[PDB]
Amino acid sequence: QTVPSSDGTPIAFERSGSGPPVVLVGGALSTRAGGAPLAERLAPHFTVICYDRRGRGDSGDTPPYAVEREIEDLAAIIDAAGGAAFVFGMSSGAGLSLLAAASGLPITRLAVFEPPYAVDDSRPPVPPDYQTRLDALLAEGRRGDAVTYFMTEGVGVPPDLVAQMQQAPMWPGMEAVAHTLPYDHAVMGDNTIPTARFASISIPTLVMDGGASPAWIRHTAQELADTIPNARYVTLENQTHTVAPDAIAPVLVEFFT
Ligand SMILES: [Cl-]
Repeated sequence: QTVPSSDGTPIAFERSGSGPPVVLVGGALSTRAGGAPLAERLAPHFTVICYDRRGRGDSGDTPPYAVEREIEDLAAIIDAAGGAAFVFGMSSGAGLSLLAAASGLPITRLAVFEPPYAVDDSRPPVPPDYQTRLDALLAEGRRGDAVTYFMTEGVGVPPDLVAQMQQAPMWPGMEAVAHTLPYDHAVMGDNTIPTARFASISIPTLVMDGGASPAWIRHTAQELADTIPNARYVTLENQTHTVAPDAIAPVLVEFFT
C-alpha cells in the first residue's frame, strides 16, 4: 500500500508479522526489498513495516529534495505502524533514523547498524569534489559508475569488493535508484556527528557494527554509543563480510523486548 507524506508524496510500504511495531529504515541504494529477509525473521515477534524511501521502489518523489521530507516520510510510516514504533536503521538509514529521533518523532526504541559517520582519520578522506562528480556521473546516465564512485570514494570500499558487487544480482537494482545517492549524501551531511542533537536522544538505543567493519566504523559506533546517553554498543557475530538476518535478528529481539 501507500501513505501520503506531508508534502503529498506517496510512500509505499508493506506490513507483516504480529506484535509491537518495528519500522525498518534502509540506507543508500536500498529499497523495501532489502529489509525483507530480516523482516521475515522478526515477524514472529513484531509487526514489521518495510518501506521504499522517496524516489525508490514504488514510492513517488516530490522535488525539491530536503532531509526534512524524508523525516516526514518516516513519520508517515510510523503512523501507518500505529503512531509509534521501534525503529531499526541501516547505514545511512541509521543517520536518517537518528535525525528523526532527535527531531522528536515517536520512536520508542532505536537500533542502528553501521551509521557511516566519521570521527577520525582512519576513514579515507572523501574527495572535496564528491557532490560535483556524483552529479556529473548521474547527468551522463552513468548510473553504474555513480554507484562505484559512491562505494569507493563515498564510503571507502576497496576496488576489489566493489568490482565483485558489480557481478552480483544486487547491482541492477542499485543502478536503478542511483539518482537517490545525493539524497543520502544530504542526510549524512559531511559525515560529522551532530553531537549536541544526538546527546539529546533519551530513548533506549542500540548501536551495532559487524565483524568485518572497517576501523573507522567501529570508532564511530563507539562514539555514538557514548554520546547517546542510554545506548549500548554491540559487535555482531557475522562470520563473513555479509551480515545475514540471523546475525541481527536475535540481538534486535532481545533489545526490543
Ligand atoms: Cl555506468
